[PDB]
Amino acid sequence: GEWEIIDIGPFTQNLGKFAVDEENKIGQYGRLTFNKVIRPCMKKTIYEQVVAGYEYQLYVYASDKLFRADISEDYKTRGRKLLRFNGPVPPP
Amino acid sequence: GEWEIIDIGPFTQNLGKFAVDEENKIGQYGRLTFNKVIRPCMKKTIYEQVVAGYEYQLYVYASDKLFRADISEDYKTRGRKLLRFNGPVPPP
Repeated sequence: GEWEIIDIGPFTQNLGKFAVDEENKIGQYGRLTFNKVIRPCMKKTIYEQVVAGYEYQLYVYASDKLFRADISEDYKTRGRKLLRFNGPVPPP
Repeated sequence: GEWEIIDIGPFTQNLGKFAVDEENKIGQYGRLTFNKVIRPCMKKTIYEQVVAGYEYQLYVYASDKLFRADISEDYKTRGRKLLRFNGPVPPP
Protein backbone atom coordinates (compact mmCIF):
# COMPACT_ATOMS: atom_id res chain seq x y z
CA GLY A 1 0.00 0.00 0.00
CA GLU A 2 0.95 3.62 0.69
CA TRP A 3 2.74 4.81 3.83
CA GLU A 4 2.55 8.17 5.60
CA ILE A 5 3.55 9.68 8.93
CA ILE A 6 0.83 11.04 11.18
CA ASP A 7 1.47 13.08 14.30
CA ILE A 8 0.81 12.23 17.96
CA GLY A 9 -2.50 14.03 18.44
CA PRO A 10 -5.64 12.83 20.21
CA PHE A 11 -6.52 10.40 17.41
CA THR A 12 -3.08 8.79 17.60
CA GLN A 13 -3.17 8.81 21.40
CA ASN A 14 -6.49 6.95 21.41
CA LEU A 15 -4.96 4.40 19.03
CA GLY A 16 -2.43 3.72 21.77
CA LYS A 17 -5.14 3.52 24.43
CA PHE A 18 -6.84 0.94 22.20
CA ALA A 19 -3.72 -1.22 21.94
CA VAL A 20 -3.03 -1.19 25.69
CA ASP A 21 -6.67 -2.04 26.45
CA GLU A 22 -6.68 -5.04 24.10
CA GLU A 23 -3.33 -6.28 25.42
CA ASN A 24 -4.63 -6.11 28.99
CA LYS A 25 -7.45 -8.46 27.94
CA ILE A 26 -4.95 -11.09 26.76
CA GLY A 27 -3.12 -10.92 30.09
CA GLN A 28 0.39 -12.03 29.11
CA TYR A 29 2.27 -8.80 29.93
CA GLY A 30 0.64 -7.91 33.24
CA ARG A 31 -1.49 -4.86 33.99
CA LEU A 32 -0.20 -2.08 31.74
CA THR A 33 -1.10 1.58 32.32
CA PHE A 34 -1.14 3.68 29.16
CA ASN A 35 1.30 6.61 29.24
CA LYS A 36 1.61 8.28 25.81
CA VAL A 37 2.31 7.64 22.14
CA ILE A 38 5.52 9.05 20.68
CA ARG A 39 6.79 9.75 17.18
CA PRO A 40 7.13 8.35 14.62
CA CYS A 41 3.63 6.99 14.00
CA MET A 42 3.07 5.35 10.61
CA LYS A 43 -0.25 4.95 8.81
CA LYS A 44 -0.59 2.53 5.90
CA THR A 45 -3.44 2.63 3.37
CA ILE A 46 -4.57 -0.74 2.01
CA TYR A 47 -6.05 -0.66 -1.50
CA GLU A 48 -8.04 -2.96 -3.76
CA GLN A 49 -7.57 -2.34 -7.48
CA VAL A 50 -10.78 -2.55 -9.53
CA VAL A 51 -11.55 -1.78 -13.17
CA ALA A 52 -13.21 1.58 -13.78
CA GLY A 53 -13.35 1.31 -17.57
CA TYR A 54 -11.45 0.99 -20.82
CA GLU A 55 -10.21 3.09 -23.74
CA TYR A 56 -9.66 2.23 -27.39
CA GLN A 57 -7.69 3.74 -30.28
CA LEU A 58 -9.22 2.58 -33.57
CA TYR A 59 -8.32 2.76 -37.24
CA VAL A 60 -11.71 2.55 -38.99
CA TYR A 61 -12.52 2.73 -42.69
CA ALA A 62 -15.79 4.46 -43.57
CA SER A 63 -17.08 5.39 -47.03
CA ASP A 64 -13.69 4.21 -48.39
CA LYS A 65 -11.84 6.78 -46.23
CA LEU A 66 -9.72 5.99 -43.16
CA PHE A 67 -10.33 7.70 -39.81
CA ARG A 68 -8.88 7.66 -36.30
CA ALA A 69 -11.40 7.05 -33.51
CA ASP A 70 -11.03 7.29 -29.73
CA ILE A 71 -13.66 5.47 -27.67
CA SER A 72 -14.13 4.99 -23.93
CA GLU A 73 -16.16 2.36 -22.09
CA ASP A 74 -17.56 2.12 -18.56
CA TYR A 75 -17.00 -1.24 -16.88
CA LYS A 76 -20.26 -1.47 -14.94
CA THR A 77 -22.79 0.12 -17.33
CA ARG A 78 -21.00 -0.88 -20.58
CA GLY A 79 -21.86 2.56 -21.99
CA ARG A 80 -19.52 3.98 -24.61
CA LYS A 81 -18.46 7.50 -25.57
CA LEU A 82 -16.76 8.84 -28.71
CA LEU A 83 -13.88 11.13 -27.70
CA ARG A 84 -12.22 11.97 -31.03
CA PHE A 85 -12.78 11.25 -34.72
CA ASN A 86 -10.16 12.57 -37.15
CA GLY A 87 -9.74 11.87 -40.85
CA PRO A 88 -8.76 11.11 -43.42
CA VAL A 89 -5.55 9.78 -41.83
CA PRO A 90 -2.70 7.97 -43.62
CA PRO A 91 -2.66 4.20 -43.14
CA PRO A 92 -0.39 2.88 -40.34
CA GLY B 1 -1.50 -3.77 -17.46
CA GLU B 2 -2.07 -0.34 -19.01
CA TRP B 3 -1.77 -0.44 -22.83
CA GLU B 4 -2.16 -3.49 -25.06
CA ILE B 5 -2.77 -4.51 -28.65
CA ILE B 6 -6.13 -6.23 -28.95
CA ASP B 7 -7.07 -8.27 -31.99
CA ILE B 8 -9.47 -7.13 -34.68
CA GLY B 9 -12.71 -8.99 -35.28
CA PRO B 10 -16.22 -9.23 -33.88
CA PHE B 11 -15.86 -7.18 -30.68
CA THR B 12 -13.53 -4.69 -32.37
CA GLN B 13 -15.82 -4.31 -35.39
CA ASN B 14 -18.73 -3.32 -33.14
CA LEU B 15 -16.54 -0.58 -31.67
CA GLY B 16 -16.02 0.58 -35.25
CA LYS B 17 -19.76 0.60 -35.87
CA PHE B 18 -20.28 2.67 -32.72
CA ALA B 19 -17.71 5.32 -33.63
CA VAL B 20 -19.26 5.76 -37.08
CA ASP B 21 -22.78 5.82 -35.64
CA GLU B 22 -21.77 8.51 -33.14
CA GLU B 23 -19.91 10.52 -35.77
CA ASN B 24 -22.92 10.42 -38.11
CA LYS B 25 -24.77 12.32 -35.37
CA ILE B 26 -22.28 15.20 -35.63
CA GLY B 27 -22.04 15.14 -39.42
CA GLN B 28 -18.79 17.07 -39.95
CA TYR B 29 -17.60 14.27 -42.27
CA GLY B 30 -21.02 13.64 -43.83
CA ARG B 31 -23.02 10.43 -43.86
CA LEU B 32 -20.43 7.68 -43.43
CA THR B 33 -20.78 3.92 -43.91
CA PHE B 34 -18.92 1.50 -41.65
CA ASN B 35 -16.47 -0.60 -43.65
CA LYS B 36 -14.08 -2.36 -41.26
CA VAL B 37 -11.62 -1.85 -38.41
CA ILE B 38 -7.95 -2.54 -39.19
CA ARG B 39 -4.80 -3.12 -37.20
CA PRO B 40 -3.37 -1.87 -34.95
CA CYS B 41 -6.09 -1.57 -32.31
CA MET B 42 -5.02 -0.41 -28.85
CA LYS B 43 -6.86 -1.02 -25.58
CA LYS B 44 -6.15 0.99 -22.43
CA THR B 45 -7.49 -0.34 -19.13
CA ILE B 46 -8.27 2.26 -16.46
CA TYR B 47 -8.12 1.00 -12.88
CA GLU B 48 -9.67 2.48 -9.75
CA GLN B 49 -7.94 2.26 -6.36
CA VAL B 50 -10.52 1.76 -3.61
CA VAL B 51 -9.58 1.78 0.06
CA ALA B 52 -9.87 -1.55 1.88
CA GLY B 53 -8.65 -0.27 5.25
CA TYR B 54 -5.77 1.19 7.22
CA GLU B 55 -2.97 -0.08 9.45
CA TYR B 56 -1.04 1.88 12.08
CA GLN B 57 2.44 1.29 13.52
CA LEU B 58 2.79 2.92 16.94
CA TYR B 59 5.42 3.41 19.63
CA VAL B 60 3.42 3.20 22.87
CA TYR B 61 4.58 3.75 26.45
CA ALA B 62 2.84 1.75 29.17
CA SER B 63 3.91 1.31 32.81
CA ASP B 64 7.22 3.02 31.93
CA LYS B 65 7.95 0.40 29.24
CA LEU B 66 7.99 1.10 25.49
CA PHE B 67 6.07 -1.19 23.14
CA ARG B 68 5.39 -1.44 19.41
CA ALA B 69 1.71 -1.92 18.54
CA ASP B 70 0.28 -2.77 15.11
CA ILE B 71 -3.45 -2.06 14.96
CA SER B 72 -5.81 -2.24 12.00
CA GLU B 73 -8.96 -0.37 10.96
CA ASP B 74 -11.61 -1.17 8.36
CA TYR B 75 -12.75 1.37 5.79
CA LYS B 76 -16.42 0.32 5.84
CA THR B 77 -16.99 -0.77 9.45
CA ARG B 78 -14.43 1.61 11.03
CA GLY B 79 -13.70 -1.17 13.53
CA ARG B 80 -10.32 -1.44 15.24
CA LYS B 81 -8.28 -4.61 15.78
CA LEU B 82 -4.93 -5.23 17.47
CA LEU B 83 -2.56 -7.31 15.34
CA ARG B 84 0.71 -7.31 17.32
CA PHE B 85 2.06 -5.94 20.60
CA ASN B 86 5.76 -6.51 21.32
CA GLY B 87 8.10 -4.93 23.84
CA PRO B 88 9.97 -3.44 25.43
CA VAL B 89 11.80 -2.06 22.38
CA PRO B 90 14.62 0.49 22.02
CA PRO B 91 13.34 4.04 21.46
CA PRO B 92 13.72 5.59 17.97
